[PDB]
Amino acid sequence: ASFERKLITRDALAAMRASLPAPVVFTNGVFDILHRGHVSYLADAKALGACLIVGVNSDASVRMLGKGDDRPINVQEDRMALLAALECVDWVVGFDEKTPVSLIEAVHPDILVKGGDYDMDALPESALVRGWGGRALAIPFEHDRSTTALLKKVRAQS
Amino acid sequence: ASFERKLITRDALAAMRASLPAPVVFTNGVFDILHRGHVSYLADAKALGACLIVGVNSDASVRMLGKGDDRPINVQEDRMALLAALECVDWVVGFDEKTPVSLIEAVHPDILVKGGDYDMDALPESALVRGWGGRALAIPFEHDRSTTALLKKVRAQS
Repeated sequence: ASFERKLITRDALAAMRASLPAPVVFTNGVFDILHRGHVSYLADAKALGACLIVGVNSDASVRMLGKGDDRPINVQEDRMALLAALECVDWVVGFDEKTPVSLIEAVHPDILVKGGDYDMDALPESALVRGWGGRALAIPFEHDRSTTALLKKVRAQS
Repeated sequence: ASFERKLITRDALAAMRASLPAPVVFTNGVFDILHRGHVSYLADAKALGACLIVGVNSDASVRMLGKGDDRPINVQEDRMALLAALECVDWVVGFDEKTPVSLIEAVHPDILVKGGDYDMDALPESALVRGWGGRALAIPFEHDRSTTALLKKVRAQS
């Protein structure tokens, strides 16, 4: 229950914003079932900055899109709790709207990241963040990294 | 990528054992699809000691027991990576034998913990761990309903 210290409300995160370590990194998603691409990317996003905030679609909100799952099999509190259990995540915030734009406006990240192959120029939130001089970028889900090759290289040795 | 520092082989962990913070806590499982009960359980296991090590059954190992489904949805390295990403987990080791008995022999944990109401006296590793002055105990673990589980597996497959 200790990782639950990361679950926070938009209002509380807004009050705390000024005291967060720069650069503040933001990402959002449904995160219905965590897989390795999710955590690999959650870790790299953390590595870009000093602080990582994850926005999580409410159950109603998730119902707003036809892209992914209309109805997530895990309730928003459970999806958020899993994220909070992660070493690389600092803060987990839910949002109800269909897009994370007003959440992002409130949070004011220095860096916005998306996991997957997504044209960042087609995203409203990219424009929002770049609008005040921040950065927006897509981090691929599974890519061959130097840190991976190395650590496992280490594994064979045994 | 940083989290992968936790994936290690039995031999290297055994050599490193003496310098780990005592008491060393051990638990093992398949951990196919993580849910909130898993992470709640792993945090409670961590709170029992100063260091947490997770034994992860190999695909092959999973084929030999009647727990859950005969086959897993995620390969061993993905299941181990998911666990290693958890804040509360310190070391993730994969074993190939039917049970974790030999691994526990090599690791020498000071505390063996299982989730659920399980007669610990019926486990060989309990006697083993108690035999060298360690502890073995069960702590409550919340399982997800079979339906949700079946829906989860399906989702994974998709």
